[PDB]
Amino acid sequence: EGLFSQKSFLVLGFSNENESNIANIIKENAGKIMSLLSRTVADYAVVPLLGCEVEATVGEVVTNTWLVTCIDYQTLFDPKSNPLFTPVPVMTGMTPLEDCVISFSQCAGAEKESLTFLANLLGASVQEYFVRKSNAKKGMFASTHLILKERGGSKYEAAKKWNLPAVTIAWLLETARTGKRADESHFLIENSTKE
Repeated sequence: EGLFSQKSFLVLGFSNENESNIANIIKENAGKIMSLLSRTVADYAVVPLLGCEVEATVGEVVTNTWLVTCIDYQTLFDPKSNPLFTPVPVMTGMTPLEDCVISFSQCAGAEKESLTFLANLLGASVQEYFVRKSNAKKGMFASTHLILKERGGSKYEAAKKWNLPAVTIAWLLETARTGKRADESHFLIENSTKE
């Protein structure tokens, strides 16, 4: 049976185009689309990354990043498993990362897209490749920051070699929440490992 079999959804806060596209994807995966006026509580309200008005009781408010991620991995992720699966608080109008240049490691698909969005919204330049020296010919700028999930990998090793901060995604989310550049020393990847 479909991924969203026996699950029901509100779709809220999107343009007409996006509402219908999201509804179509849900239904293609055997999900049910409910009305704000429905008899029962929807399992999920699917909303934008930054949230929107949710006037009705629902099981969990979730983002289209969650929706798309579930479908990409054919897995029904717990919304609590990733902070981008639920609305992300962003202080509007603030650009604390305007002089920062970010590369991501270990992030893919919708998560990477959403992280890229957030980084750009805060004023940062996002680079596909992580380098310490700009390359005019290739249109690449040196990164000031690496954002990643785990110790390990090529960009990880390079950030250590080049003495560049390599931080957890929480650094970026805390910067978004406050509108102020968070203290990198509170979020270093080398200090993130637990259990």
